[PDB]
Amino acid sequence: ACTAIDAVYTWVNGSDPNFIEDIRRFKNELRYSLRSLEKHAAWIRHVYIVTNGQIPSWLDLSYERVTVVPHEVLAPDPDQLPTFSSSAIETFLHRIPKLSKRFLYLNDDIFLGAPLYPEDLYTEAEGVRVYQATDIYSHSLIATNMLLNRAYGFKARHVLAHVGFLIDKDIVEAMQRRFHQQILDTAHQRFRAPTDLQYAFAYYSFLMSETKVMSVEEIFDEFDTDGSATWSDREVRTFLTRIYQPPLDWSAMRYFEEVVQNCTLPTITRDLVVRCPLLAEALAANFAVRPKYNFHVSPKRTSHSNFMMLTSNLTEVVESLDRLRRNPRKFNCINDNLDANRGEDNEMVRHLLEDFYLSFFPRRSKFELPP
Amino acid sequence: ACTAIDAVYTWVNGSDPNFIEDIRRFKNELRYSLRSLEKHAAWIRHVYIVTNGQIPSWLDLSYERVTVVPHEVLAPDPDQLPTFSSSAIETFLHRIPKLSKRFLYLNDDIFLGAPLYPEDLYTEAEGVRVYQATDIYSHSLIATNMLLNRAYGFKARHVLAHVGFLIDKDIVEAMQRRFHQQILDTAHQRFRAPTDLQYAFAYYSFLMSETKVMSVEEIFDEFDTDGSATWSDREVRTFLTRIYQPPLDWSAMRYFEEVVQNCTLPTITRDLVVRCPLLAEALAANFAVRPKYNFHVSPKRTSHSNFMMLTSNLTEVVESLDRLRRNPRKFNCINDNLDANRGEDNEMVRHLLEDFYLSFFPRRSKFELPP
Ligand SMILES: [Ca+2]
Ligand SMILES: [Ca+2]
Repeated sequence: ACTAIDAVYTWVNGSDPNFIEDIRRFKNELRYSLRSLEKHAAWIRHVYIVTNGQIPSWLDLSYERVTVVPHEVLAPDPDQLPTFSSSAIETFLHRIPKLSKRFLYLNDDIFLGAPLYPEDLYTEAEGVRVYQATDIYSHSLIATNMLLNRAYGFKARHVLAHVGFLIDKDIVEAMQRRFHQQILDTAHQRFRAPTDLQYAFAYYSFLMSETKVMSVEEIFDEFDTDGSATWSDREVRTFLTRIYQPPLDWSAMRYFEEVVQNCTLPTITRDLVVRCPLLAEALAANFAVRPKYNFHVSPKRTSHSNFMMLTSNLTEVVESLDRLRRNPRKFNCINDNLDANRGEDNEMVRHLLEDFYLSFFPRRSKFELPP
Repeated sequence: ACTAIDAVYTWVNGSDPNFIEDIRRFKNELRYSLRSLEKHAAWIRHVYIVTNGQIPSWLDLSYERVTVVPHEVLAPDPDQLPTFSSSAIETFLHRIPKLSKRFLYLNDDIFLGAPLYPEDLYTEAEGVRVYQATDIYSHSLIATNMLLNRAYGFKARHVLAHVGFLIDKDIVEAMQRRFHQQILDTAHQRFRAPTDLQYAFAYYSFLMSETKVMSVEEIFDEFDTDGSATWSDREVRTFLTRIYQPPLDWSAMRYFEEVVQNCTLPTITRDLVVRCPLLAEALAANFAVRPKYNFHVSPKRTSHSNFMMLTSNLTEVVESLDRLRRNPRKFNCINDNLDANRGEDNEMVRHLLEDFYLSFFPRRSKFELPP
C-alpha cells in the first residue's frame, strides 16, 4: 500500500417513483461488484458512490470505507443538476473533497477476479496503463475523435476496453481547461445526446498527446552534470554525441568551436548559449518535444478483460457465462443490452445470472448490512 | 519506498602487500558506482561491501547507510576462507545478519544512469525481472548448464545480461539445499577452476523451473468459493468448464454424475473427492504443475544494459565511450579485459576512462570522506 487509490461508483436506480417522476418531467450489479473488492483488491482504502440523493438499501453505513456523495455538492452552477446521463455525471467526478491524486473509475458493472495490485494500474517509471482494444454511442465516438483530431495531430487513436480506468485529478483539470466549450456543453445537457464528449476516451487521448516544451535555460540547467553554470569539454562531447550520431567526427568539433568563436573554447556559459542564435536553435530543435505525462500502453498479456454482452438468446447466455468461467481474468464487465418485449425470457435470464454471481462471490461482504 | 532493498558490493583490492602475499602463498570503479546510487537510486537504504578485512581508503564510515562485512563472519566452516575467487564469495552472500528479504547484487563495475525504481526489479503481481541476453568462464557455463540440465528438464536456458541482479534469501537457501554437492565444492576452492557453479545463472534458472505440487485437499479448499466443505452445482459447473473446454456439453454432466454415483448429485464432499479414484486423478492431472516462485521475463524494452568491453585499442575505446554517451540506459557495466604488456597505452586508457566517469558523476557523494 504505497499510495491511496479510493475508487468511485455511480449506481443510478430506475425503480423508485421519485426518479421516474423526474424522467416523466422531461439488476443487483454493484452488490456483487463492491463484493469483488473485498476479495481481490483489499488496498483501495475508500469507496465513493455518486448518486442523485438516493442511497442503496443494503449499504451498511459508518463503515469508514464507503460513502455516498450526491450531485448537489459536486456540480458547479446548480442549474444543470437534474441530470440523467452518464457522461454529464462523469464531468464532475474530481470534485470529491478528500479524493486522492489518482483514483479508479470503475462504473457499476465491473466485477473483478484474479487479484488486483497497484502495479497493474500505476507504476512510477511508467504509470498509466492505457488499456486499448451505433444508435447514440457511435455519434459521440465520432465527435470526440474529431475534436481530438482538430488539435493533437491525427494518428489512429484506439478505444478503451471496459476496465476500471485510473484517473488523475490534475490531468483531468488540465483536460477540462483545454476543452471548456465541450465540458460546459455536455454538462448543461439532460440526456444522452449525439454531441457528447465521452470522458474516458477524451481523457486517455488527452494524456497520450500533451507535449511539453522545455526552455533553453532548462537544457543548460540539466545536461551538464556539474555544480553551477559550467559547460566544459566533457559536457561538450556529451552534447555532440547526442546530435551527430553514427560515429563522432572532427568536423563536428571544429563546427562547434567555429560557432562559439563567431559569438563576438573560451568558457561557454549559460548567457552565451541563450544569447547566441544558430546553436540554441540547433539545441532546442533536438530536446523540446518531450511528452508531459507518463503513460504506458499495455502489452495485452494479463488483463484481457472479458466483455461478453448479455443479449436475450439463452444459448448465447449459457456459453457467455461459461466462457466467463473458463477464463478468470482481471476485469470483467457484464452490460445488459436486454430486450423489454420478452418479459418471460428476461426473468429466467436474471435468475440465471444470479447463479453466476453467487458462484464466485457468495459471502456477505462488510459493505452490506445484515438482512 | 514500499520495501527495503539493501544492495551489496564486493571490491577486491589487488594492490596492497597483504593480498599479494597470500596470492604468492598459493581502477577506482566502485567510487564512481556507489556514487551513481546517490544520483539515480535513492531508495536502497543500505549498502554492504563484502571483503577479506581490507577497507577502502575513501569510505566515510558511521554514515548509517554503508558497512563492510568481512569473510570471517560470513563463511561456514572457517577453513575455506582464504579464498580468491568471485564465485566462492557469491555462495555466502545471504548470511549477512540484517539483510532484507530481497537484495540487489550489483558487483563492482555497475554504474547506473536513467533513474532506477523498485518496479524495475520486483513487482507484486510479477516480481523477478530476469534479464536475458572462453578460457575459464565457458567451462563453468557448460558445467552449470549441464547440472541444471540433469534435473529441471532441458529447454534452452539463456544467460543473463550484466544487470544488478535481485536475489531472494529464501529462494537461494532452497537453491543451496538442492545442490549441496556443488555449493560445498565451489566453496572449498581457492581460485577460479573450470568445475565451478556460477551463482547468478544457477539462481535465475533454479527460480524459473521450481514446480510446486498442490494436494487434492488444497484444490478442494480453493476452487469452491464457499464457506466450508460444500461442493454444489455452481462449483460443479465451474469445475467442468475448466476441463472440457470448447463448448460445455451434457455428456460431461452425465459423465460426472456417473462418477459420483459409482462411489458406493448426493452432496459431494471433501472426503468423497479425496477417497474416490478416477476423479481425484482426473482433478490433479489438471491443477498440480503450478510454478513455485513468481518470475517475469523482461520484454527487452527499457534496460538494454550497455556491456561494451574495454579492450586496449584506443579507437575502439573512444567509440565505446561515446556510444555509452549516445544511449544513457538503466544499467552499464565496464569490465576491464586489459592488456598487461602495453604499459604505455594502458595509462592513457585509464586517464581516458577518468574523463568519462567524471563527465557524469563529478559531485563528491556522501559515502566518501573529504580529501
Ligand atoms: Ca557543467
Ligand atoms: Ca462451496
